This record gives sequence, structure tokens and C-alpha cells, in this order.
Amino acid sequence: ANATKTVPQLSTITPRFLLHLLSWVPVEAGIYRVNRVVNPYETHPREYTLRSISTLLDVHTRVSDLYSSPHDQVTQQLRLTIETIKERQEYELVNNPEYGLLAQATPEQTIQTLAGAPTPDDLDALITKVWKTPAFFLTHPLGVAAFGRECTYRGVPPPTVSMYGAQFITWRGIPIVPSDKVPVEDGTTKFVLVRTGEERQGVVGLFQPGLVGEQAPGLSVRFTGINRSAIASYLVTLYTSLAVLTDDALAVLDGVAVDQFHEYQ
Amino acid sequence: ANATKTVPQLSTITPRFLLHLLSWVPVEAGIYRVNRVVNPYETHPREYTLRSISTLLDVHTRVSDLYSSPHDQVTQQLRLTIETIKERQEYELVNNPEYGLLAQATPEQTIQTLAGAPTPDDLDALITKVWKTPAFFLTHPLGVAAFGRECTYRGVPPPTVSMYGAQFITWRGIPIVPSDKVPVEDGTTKFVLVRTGEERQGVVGLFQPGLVGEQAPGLSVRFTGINRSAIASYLVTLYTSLAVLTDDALAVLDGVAVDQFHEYQ
Amino acid sequence: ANATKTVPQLSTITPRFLLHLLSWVPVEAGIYRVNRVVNPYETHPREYTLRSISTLLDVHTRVSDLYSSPHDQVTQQLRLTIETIKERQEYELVNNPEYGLLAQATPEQTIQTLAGAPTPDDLDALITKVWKTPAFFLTHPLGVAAFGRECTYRGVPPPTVSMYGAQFITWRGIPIVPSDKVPVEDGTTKFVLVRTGEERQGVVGLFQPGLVGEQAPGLSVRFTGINRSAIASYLVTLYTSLAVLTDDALAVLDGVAVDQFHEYQ
Amino acid sequence: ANATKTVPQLSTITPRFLLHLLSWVPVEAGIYRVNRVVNPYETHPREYTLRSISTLLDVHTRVSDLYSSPHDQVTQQLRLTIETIKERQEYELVNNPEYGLLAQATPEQTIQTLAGAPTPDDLDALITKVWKTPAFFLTHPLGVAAFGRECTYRGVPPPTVSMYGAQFITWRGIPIVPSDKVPVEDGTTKFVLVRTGEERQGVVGLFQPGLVGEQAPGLSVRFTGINRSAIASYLVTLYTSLAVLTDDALAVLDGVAVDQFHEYQ
Repeated sequence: ANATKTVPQLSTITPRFLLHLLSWVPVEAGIYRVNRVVNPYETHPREYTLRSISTLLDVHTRVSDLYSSPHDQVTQQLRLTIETIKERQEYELVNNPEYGLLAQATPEQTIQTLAGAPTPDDLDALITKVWKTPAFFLTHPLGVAAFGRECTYRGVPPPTVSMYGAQFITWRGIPIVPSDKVPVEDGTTKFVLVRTGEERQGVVGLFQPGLVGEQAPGLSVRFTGINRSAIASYLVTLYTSLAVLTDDALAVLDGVAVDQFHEYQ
Repeated sequence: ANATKTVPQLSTITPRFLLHLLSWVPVEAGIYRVNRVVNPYETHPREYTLRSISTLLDVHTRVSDLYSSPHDQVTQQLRLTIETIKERQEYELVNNPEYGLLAQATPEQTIQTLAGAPTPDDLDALITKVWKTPAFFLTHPLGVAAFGRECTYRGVPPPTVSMYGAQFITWRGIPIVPSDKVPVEDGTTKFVLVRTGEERQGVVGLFQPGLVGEQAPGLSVRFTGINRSAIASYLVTLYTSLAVLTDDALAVLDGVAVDQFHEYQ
Repeated sequence: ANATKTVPQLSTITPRFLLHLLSWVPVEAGIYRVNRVVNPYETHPREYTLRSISTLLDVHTRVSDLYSSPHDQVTQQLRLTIETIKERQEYELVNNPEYGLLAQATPEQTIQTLAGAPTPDDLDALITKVWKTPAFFLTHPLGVAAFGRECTYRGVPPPTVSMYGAQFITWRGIPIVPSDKVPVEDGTTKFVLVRTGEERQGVVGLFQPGLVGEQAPGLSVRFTGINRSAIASYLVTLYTSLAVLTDDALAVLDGVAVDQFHEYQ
Repeated sequence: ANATKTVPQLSTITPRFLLHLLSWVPVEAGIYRVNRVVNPYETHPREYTLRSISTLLDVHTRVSDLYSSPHDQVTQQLRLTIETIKERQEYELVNNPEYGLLAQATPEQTIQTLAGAPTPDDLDALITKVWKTPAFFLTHPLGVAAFGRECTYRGVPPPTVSMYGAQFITWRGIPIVPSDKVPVEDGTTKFVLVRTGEERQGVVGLFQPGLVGEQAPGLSVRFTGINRSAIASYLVTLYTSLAVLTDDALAVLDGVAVDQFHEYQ
């Protein structure tokens, strides 16, 4: 007879902690200006214009024998499209060549590991670079494991904190947050220390309010007509950028090896 | 069309934890007398007269294409001037040759590191000198990193405390507070242990109330007329001093090396 | 350019407090049996079979220049259809000739007003009939006004309670809940005193779980194919009944006049 | 010597409880459409376009011997101008011929006093007209006194509630809020019963976001250049409208006499 079903399951849905850890500022015309005092009063402006993350969704008048209605098919496919768009937004916030965290860090704010593996000394140096209220560490889960191994070899157990239904390792009270959008190439990842906030001259994400078909901040769903085959189309858009108000709000630890192990017994 | 703007960003704005950790006593005529019992009853007085931290701000009838009004230009420039005056006040509280913390410490209250780097033994000795209710440690962020390294080598992880939106390392329950106004010369910094309070014979900051154009405790903004070029001027003033009620309320650890590392692997 | 719009507004949407005041029991096959001890042990069963509240919704491939998408048209029309179905459910719970509250009350549990208008004495008599934990009074808003008038003439102000975002007059601590589904004919309404609950032998509503296209308890939305004109149809169904476990859980005050006024001045 | 001064005092500043009791909806292009189901599904739209409350403020290069700076003169005069603009907004929300509360009430929702003075029976009738979650009563303070007198003659003391630093008489749990913008002509005022909220089909105020020189919701301050006499000008603007989503969200009691007294002794 009847079978109890589920909504479709997507394996690429991640918790996306970075989208909750950041502070989000609305930009009412897509342009953000940061005025920074040049001799630290004259100011030099830096401009941030929001960029589009977009996807076109074509819903068919086809069978799809898991939905039982055209209404449920459109609902589920819109939900999956929105989840994918938000995963892409997180990836872009870390990895964009223009406004990504890894790109907006300066050479004076970037340091290297002393001996490859991420040790407590390297995280201490990172804290020295962002000593004014660091908010979180950002790295790949492999990097979290490597740091935990190095801490265990030194006989130091770091505590954990509870946040967003997750458990986070903290170093000097600062959470270490895992993100799979942080690249791992040749066995090396990065550690990123970030201070967030506009009223403390930190790092803020940017979104555009008041769009057509708005569902989430900056997220727009709009119906782009009907073709000859009765295949309705929807355009889902997310205008995104990231702003660093002061340069000392962001530091990057480079050359973090994630495949080093200690001997015992 | 329109662009969303920011108030100007100053990179030299620090959290200024010392201005919140200290206790502030009002001085109604700029003179503070501390009567201390000579044989520990005859008393010998020590006098503290408030000194001026001042700056003259000239606002122009110029373009400044980031403000959109002469009213917004004056507001932002007054805000930045006040932030700079408070940073200077913190620097003077640490570094003044007359009433600074580093200057008012006695030779009997000043000790040296056993082997250069700041170890738990040195902080323990500092605590022995201020054993009656120490309030906080004060040092440069580099010194915080060096202490953390020495603690990690010894296998001892110090806990952290939450205060003023920050995370502080504590040794024996006493926060270690970072301050960039603590000097670092030749790779050596200082550690300062302080007990604050007037009702416990500690260290108190001094300010003058009831001034012309008062905005913050001891802070005065006054309009010094108009010149021929319609360039209005404002004088911003802060009368400040620091008092140590008892000598054992303040100790300094000297010769703290901040560039020593241990070998591993 | 753009205009900020609203979802459609329906004037017949009522708060439906009765659907929240009642206790709801699931019936897994549409049949409910109440076994009641005949001599108060032999038992005589009373059977309750759930009845269907249904409506067929035809969504068109028409213009409807307030929706901007066929998806938004279907969403809003389904929402309005569900609100109408729940209003009909409340009406049926009060007014059904088989399982309505007014029909299931016995002649021994039904009393009349002493002199037409609803006075505190009549509500006291109603409480005597349901003295074992009465839960709420149910009447038309006109009846609430008439009771308030009679209370004011007697010099007795009844207190109010806060519940479901509303303010309710209480008599002897029992809320008086307004419902427009309570009939008013010839200027006369009814007052209903009800004890709800299955574990206290009260009044429970009945619904069927595990249906096709379930959204709310007992509420099913199903897609009934496509016709030649591409007019999709949805069937929305609600199987409902009401059970009184013991006869003394329900009393009705009859002949309540709502248009009587006192003279003053 | 010095004298302690005050910011200027304006006697027309009222608490403006109505601006806090209402729910405010942003309109991103100045047009609001309310779609209401005609047969209670076809819909008939009602359009609300925001109207401007504006004032031009000319600040002089004059003496004004109470300010001590041109900066303090502009600050205080802008503050007073904004207070006056908000008082005008409250007046317009009550009294506008197009979107005022008194104008948007329908003849079927408007009732008259039984014998002139506002008695508990009249307020009960008003509650019958807005029985679905009334939020507050709105009237002149003279009307509040008249209602209190009529309640005292009947031997009924109404309780009070604490809200926005004020004490409000409640009838049937609904606050009676005083407003001097409610007219009193020929000794007669009005009582207004209002349900507020967009998600309960009530009454919402409308404002425009994202304006030039925004300080408060919908409030814009902009600098309109400099004339020959160096008299700078500012334009302060407030775009405002009021929307009633359902007709039964608003009722008005007419012909309320406020000068009737009872004899005693």
C-alpha cells in the first residue's frame, strides 16, 4: 500500500557555519565604500560591488515518480536549488579571487608554519597578528585533526565549546571551525583568523535587500516565463561580497601540513 | 545611483582594556593627595596633579567628498579626534615618566626573569609581590604569545575568561590583558601586575569633572572661535593622572624576552 | 517601478480558539468507541466515525495579475483553501447535527436563563452542572458583551486572562471564549461549558493520521490529475468528529438574550 | 562663572504612544497594494502611496547665545525639527483625510454613544465590532477622564497596565491610550478600537527605507546647499501612509461627550 517517503537527500549539504559566524550588512544599491584613514584625517576609499551567484532551474511537466504532484516537485527542486546556491556562496566567500578571505589578506598579515604541521606556537603567532578580539579560526576538517594531533603530542588537551548544534575545539578561547571549502592542495591547507563586525572594524558580509521574489537575505527567486514544452523556469540569484574594514582583522597561516604523525609505544 | 557608505575607519583604534580595568576617581580641583602612614600615626603626603592631553581640531569649509554635509564632517572628525585622545590617554597611563605605571613602580617591587623568557615561575614570583588581591596582568600581545609558548612547553594549559567581549588567558585566576602601549625594545617587554581600587588601597585613575563641553569623564570639547578662512576650531582636552595608594599594589617583571622557541619532533 | 505586495487577505479568517482549546485524539481507522459503565461493571459502547470536510480546488493556467508566477498562485490558493477548510471544521465542531457540541448535550445538562439576559447566576448554575474542572465558556461575541453588561450593572468587574494572543473574560476563573460559529437567532444565543481531556473523561476531538499528502493533523492535500484545459485540481480533506466521554463534561445554557440594556443617569 | 545649561525644551513633545503601538511595514518603492478577497477567490486591490511630511530648516551664521558653537546650534535645531516632524506624523496618522484612522473607518464599523457620555456599554459594543484581538483604545485624555468618571459612578474600577513608561486604563484587558491628536470639537471626542499587525490582517503603518541621509525609519535629512548669506539649509522628510488590511480591524465610537458629571452627597 502506502510507503512513508522522505524529501530528497543531498550529500553536499554542509552546516555552513561561516554563513552564521559572519556579520551581514545590507547594501541598498550594490555598492559599499570603506573609508579608511590613510595616515593613522585624510581617507582613501575602497569600493565593494556585489557579485551575482545565479542558477537557472527548469521544472518539467515530466513524471518524476517520487513527488506525487507537480507542486511537490517544484517545492523540492526549489529547496535543493537554494541549498546549492548557499553552498556556492560559502565557497565564494572563502575562495573568490576578488573578495575572498584568502585573497583579501595582506603579505604582512600572512605567516608560515615553523615546521609544517600546525602547532600551538603557530596558532599563538596567528593570535598575535589579530590580537584585537579574534572571533574564530577557519580551516578544513583535516587541519582540525592535524592540530588536535599536535596538541595531543604536546600533552595539551584543548577544551570545546557548543555552538550551532556543534562542538568546536578552542585555542585560547577562540573556536576552530571546520569548513570543507578551505582548500587542501598537495597535503597543505590554511588556517584563517578573523574578527567580524562593523562596529569593531572587522569583517562583514554584504547582501542586497528588497529584491523581486525575496526568500532569504539577498536571495531572489523569479519566474522566467514558459517555453513551448511547458517547461517552467526559475532564476535564483544571490548577490554577495565581503568587506574587510581594517587590515588587522584578518590573518592567514600558510603551508599547514595535514599528514604528519608522531611515533609512540 | 546611491552607494551605501561607512563612517571612516581608523586602524589605530584599540580595545583599550586598561581604561575599563582601572578604577576612576574624580578630582574636583585637579589635585589629589595620598596620605600614607610613615611608620607602619604620622603621615607623609604625595600629591598628584592632573596633566593635560590636548589636541586642536580645525574643521574646514572644504569639499571632503565622503560626508555629504558639513554637519557629518564635523561629527566624524570629532569622533576620530576623541578616539585618538583616548588612545593617547592609555599610552600615557602606561608610559608617562611622572605618573605612568612603569615609572611609579619601586625597585623593591621590580623583579627580573630567571632565564629571559616569561615562565610560570616568573609570574608566580610576581604574584608573591602583589599577593593581596591582584587584578590583572598587563603586557604586549607578543608577551602573551611568549608566555603561552612557555606554558605549552611545560605541559600546562591555562584557562581563559570572558570579559569586555574578549578572551583572556588567566594565570592563577588572574587575567593577562594585552596592550600595545606596553613597550617592546630589543625584543624585550614587561609584565605588570596591578591591584586596582581606592577602598582596597590599590591603583586609581584620576579625572576632572564639571568641565566646559564635557562628553566623557574628564573629556572636554570647546569651540575656539572662527578664523578669517571660516575654518572653525575645536579644542579637545583630557586631564589625567594615576595614583598608587600603597606601594605593594604594583609590581613589574623586567627583561621579558618574546622571541624564544622550543624544539620538538 | 516595483510595488510591495501582500499575500491575499481573507476577511473570514477567525482566530479559531476552539481548535486550540480542544484536545485532539488520533483515530487510526476512523472509528472511535467510548465504553461507558452503565450502572455506575457492564459497559455500553458509543461509536464515533469520522466525517469528511472536503473541497475541490481547481487551479487554472490563467492570468491572475497579482501572483507573478503559477507557483505563487497555487501556493496562495492552497493556503486560502486550507484556511476555509479549518473554519468549516470549527463550524462543524460546534454545529454538526451528529457530533456537534450543541447536539451532544443532554436534556438534563441543559438549563435556561432565569430572566433572558445572561447574568452571573446563570453562569453559576452552568458551573454547578460541570463542577468537575470546567475548562472554558463558549459563546458568540454578542453574548460576551451581554454578559459584560449584566456584570457591570451588578457592580462586579470580572478579571481577564491572556491566552493565544487574546484577552478573555473569566467567571470564577473560567475563560469566556468568543466564537462566531455559535448561532444567534432571533436575538438569542447559547452559552456552552466544556471540560476537555481524555484522561479526565472530558471532550476530545478526533482526527485521522497517516493520510496521503498530509500537512496538518487530519488534513490531506492530493493532486487529482489534469483535465483537457490544463486546469490542475487538488482535493483537500479533513476527517473530523467529536467525542464526549462522560455526559457531565458538557452543559448548555439556552435562551440567552443579547439585546437588553439597563437605564442609568 | 560657568552655568550648567540644558538642551532646549519643547512643550509640544508628546510621548507619541501611537507610533510605538502600530506595526510598521517597509515599502521599497512607495506603493503598497492590499489584495482583498471580494466574495469571502477573486481579489480587488487597494493601493496606498506614501505621502511626504516635510520641513525646510535654515541654520544661520547668527549669534544664538545659548549654544556656544555652530555645531551645537545645528545639532539642537535638527533634534527639535525631527521631534516636530514626528509629532506631525502622529497627527497625520490619526487625522489625514486619505489614510487617517478616522477616515478609513466604514459606516458599518462606526457606532454612536447610547446617551452621550462614554460608558462601559459603549466600549463593550466597540469590542463586539473588533472582537478578533483588539489591541488598544485611542482617545483624547479628556475622553479617558470621562470614561473613568462613568466607570466610577457605576462602581467599577478598571485596572491599569504598565507600558512604555506609562500607566494605561484597560477595559476588558485592552489598554486605553491617550492621544492629544484625537480631535475634541464642541465637547465631543472619539474612541477608536484598533487591531494592529500584518500577519493577523490588522492595521500597519508604512515607511520607505533606503533614503538619502536616513536617521530613523522613513526619516531623511539632506543638506540643500548654501545661499549667499551663508545660511545653510536642511530638508527633513518623512514618507508615511497607513493600511487597513481588513475592514473589521478598525471601529470608531462617535459622539463621545467629555463634560458630563454625576451628583453625589
